[PDB]
Amino acid sequence: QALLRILKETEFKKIKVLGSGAFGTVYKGLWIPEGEKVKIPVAIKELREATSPKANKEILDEAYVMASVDNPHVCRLLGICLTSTVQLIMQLMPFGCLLDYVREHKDNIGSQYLLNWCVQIAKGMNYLEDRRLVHRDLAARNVLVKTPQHVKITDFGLAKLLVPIKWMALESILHRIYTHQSDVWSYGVTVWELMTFGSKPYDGIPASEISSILEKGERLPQPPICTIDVYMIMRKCWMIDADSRPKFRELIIEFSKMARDPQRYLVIQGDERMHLPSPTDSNFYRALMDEEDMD
Amino acid sequence: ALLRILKETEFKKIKVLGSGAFGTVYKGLWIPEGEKVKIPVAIKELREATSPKANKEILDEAYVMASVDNPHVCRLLGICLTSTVQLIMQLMPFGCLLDYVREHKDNIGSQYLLNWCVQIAKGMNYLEDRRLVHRDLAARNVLVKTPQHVKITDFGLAKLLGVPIKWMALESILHRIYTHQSDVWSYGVTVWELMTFGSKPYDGIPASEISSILEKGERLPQPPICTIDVYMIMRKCWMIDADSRPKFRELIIEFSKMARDPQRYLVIQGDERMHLPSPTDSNFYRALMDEEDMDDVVDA
Ligand SMILES: Nc1ncnc2c1ncn2[C@@H]1O[C@H](COP(=O)(O)OP(=O)(O)NP(=O)(O)O)[C@@H](O)[C@H]1O
Ligand SMILES: Nc1ncnc2c1ncn2[C@@H]1O[C@H](COP(=O)(O)OP(=O)(O)NP(=O)(O)O)[C@@H](O)[C@H]1O
Ligand SMILES: O=C1c2ccccc2Nc2ccc(F)cc2N1Cc1ccccc1
Ligand SMILES: O=C1c2ccccc2Nc2ccc(F)cc2N1Cc1ccccc1
Ligand SMILES: [Mg+2]
Ligand SMILES: [Mg+2]
Repeated sequence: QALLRILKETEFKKIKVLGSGAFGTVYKGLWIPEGEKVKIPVAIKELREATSPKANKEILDEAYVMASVDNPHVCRLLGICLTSTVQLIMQLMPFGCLLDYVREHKDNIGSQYLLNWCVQIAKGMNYLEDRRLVHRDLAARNVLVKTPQHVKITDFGLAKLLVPIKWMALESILHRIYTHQSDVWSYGVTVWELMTFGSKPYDGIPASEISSILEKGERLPQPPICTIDVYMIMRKCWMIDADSRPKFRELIIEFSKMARDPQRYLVIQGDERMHLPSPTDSNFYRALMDEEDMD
Repeated sequence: ALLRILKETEFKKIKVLGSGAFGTVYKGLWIPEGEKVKIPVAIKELREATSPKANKEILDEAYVMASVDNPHVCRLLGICLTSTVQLIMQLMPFGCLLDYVREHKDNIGSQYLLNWCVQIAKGMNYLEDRRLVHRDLAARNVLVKTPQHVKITDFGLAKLLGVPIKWMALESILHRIYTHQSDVWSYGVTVWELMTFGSKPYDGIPASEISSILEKGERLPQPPICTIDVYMIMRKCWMIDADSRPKFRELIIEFSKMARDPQRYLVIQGDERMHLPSPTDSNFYRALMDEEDMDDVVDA
C-alpha cells in the first residue's frame, strides 16, 4: 500500500559497494529528498540482471508484500526504483551482516550475545511464518546487525522471485520444496554459524555432494562451545522428517530459557570478561542508531 | 543510565556547523571501542561559563538535560569533561528550523507552519512540566528531525553558562527575570520568525532600543500570510503583564484547532499542493530517519 515508496532515479545515488550475492549487488547510497539539501544514507540493492517491465510488475507485487512486514527483528523493504535494472532501497546497517560481525569479534563474543541473537532470529522467523512468508535463504549472512544488541532478518522472499545448498533442507535440494519447516533447517545452520564464530558449513565438501551425506545421516559437527542441550536443538532442526523439526515458537522459548543462564549452555574461554552492554550503553546506542521499540 | 560518559578517543570532530553564544557545534563521528563503524553525531564544545563550575556541577546539570523524554525535545546523549566540556547529541542533517524556513521561503504550506507551532508548544509545555526554563528559545533553537517533526534544543544552556534581546520578554531585558512565561514571549517571536519565513525581528534596530519600543507599545508587525487570528496569538505572547500571556497548554490547543482548517488561518499562494506528505512518504521518512514515530501532525 503506502508502505512501499516508488522512487525516481534522480533522488538517490550509489556511493560505495558493500557486496554482492546470488541475486544482485548491495550499495551504500544516499537519498536526496526532492527540494532538500540533505543526504540520507541508505542501502541499495541492484538486481543481478535487467528485467522487462512485464517482469517488473511481478517484482512490484512482491515488493509490496516485503514492504508490509512490521516486526522489530525483520527488515522492511522501503522503496523500489523501476529502472531497466530494478533497484531496491532499505535502511543501511553500518554494522553489516551478523556473519561478518561474529568473525570480526571471534572469541570476543560472550554467551549472552550469541544466545540472544538466536532468540531474536527465531522471533523474526516466527513472524515470517505468521505472515506465511517462506524465506528460502536464511543464513548468518542474511541476518543484519542494527546494533550489537539488535539483529534483524533480511532478504526473505528474494530467492523465490528470481542456490545455497549448504543451508537448505534435504527436501529443498531434492524436490525444490520450500516451507517454513525447511526454513527451520536453515535456522539450525545459521545457529551453527554463530556458535562456530562464522565457520563455513561442510567446509571442504562439494555442494553437489551435500545431499548424499545428508541422506547417510551426516550433520554439521558440535561446535566446541556448545553444550549437549544447545547442539541437540540444532540437530533437531536437521531431521529428515520436516514435521519432526521444532517450531520457531518452540525455538524462541528454548533459547530464551538458555539466555537466562548463558554460562550453563555455552562454554566460552574468558566469558567472565565479556559483557552484555550496560543500560547506559544501551540507551546511547538506541538514541544514536536504533529508535524502534523492542523487548 | 541516561548520560553516557565518553572517552575522547571514541569520538572525533570533523566539521564546524556553527557557533552561538554558548559554544561551537561540530559534525562528528562516534567510534565505539572494539568496533569498526563510524556513527555521525553532533558535538558541542562549550565556551567557558561566566561563573566557576566544578566538574561535578557540570555533570549534575548535564544529567538533567539527558533526562528529558518527549518527542519534541532534544535529549542530551553524552558528555566528555577531560579537555573542554564537550556534549554529544543526535546529528540533525536538516539543521535548525530557522535555516529551513529561510531555505524554503514561500514554499511552505500552512499545515507545516501550524503543526510546527503545535510541536514547539508541546515541547515547551513538557519543559515547563519539568520546571526547565529555556531562556534562549528561537527558531534557531528548534531543530528539524524531518520536515514533519521538529524538536526543541539548547534549553538550560543560558543558565549553566553566561544576548538574544530581540527574543526576550521585557521583564528579562529590564530585570533578568526568566520564567516559563518569559519563554512564552520568546515563543511568540519564534512563531513570528516562522510566519515571515525567517525574517530578522526588529531588523536594523539596535538591541539597546528594544525595551524602549516595547514600553511604547510597539511590536513586531503582522506577517502578510497571517490572518488576524494568528497575529492575535503573537500579540498576546508579547503582553507586558507576564501572567496575562497564554500558557503553553493553551497554545497547543489553539494551534491544533487552527491546523484542522489550516487554509482558514494562513493565506499562502499555492497552499493547495503544499500539504503534509502522503502516508507513503511519511512511512519512508520515518523508517529512514525517524523511528520515534510520533510526528504529532494534526491534519485538515
Ligand atoms: N541493509 C544493509 N545494510 C548494510 N549492509 C547490507 C545491507 N543489506 C545487505 N548488506 C551487505 O551487502 C552485501 C551484499 O549482500 P547480498 O547481496 O544479500 O549477498 P549475501 O547476503 O551475502 N548472499 P545472498 O543474500 O544469499 O544472495 C553483504 O555483505 C551484506 O552483509
Ligand atoms: N544537533 C544538531 N544537529 C545539527 N545541527 C545542529 C545541532 N545543534 C546545533 N546545530 C547547528 O549548529 C550551529 C550552531 O548552533 P548554536 O551553537 O546553538 O548557535 P545558535 O543556536 O544559532 N545560537 P544560540 O544557541 O542562541 O547560542 C547552528 O547552525 C545549529 O543549527
Ligand atoms: O533485495 C531485497 C528484496 C527484493 C525483492 C523482494 C524481496 C526482497 N527481500 C528483502 C526483504 C526485506 C528487506 F528489508 C530487504 C529485502 N531485499 C534486500 C535489500 C533491499 C534493498 C536494499 C538492500 C537490500
Ligand atoms: O549544549 C547543550 C547543553 C549543554 C549543557 C546543558 C544544557 C544543554 N542544552 C541541550 C539540551 C538538549 C540537547 F539535546 C542538547 C543541548 N545542548 C546542545 C548540544 C549538545 C551536544 C551537541 C550539540 C548541541
Ligand atoms: Mg543477502
Ligand atoms: Mg542553539
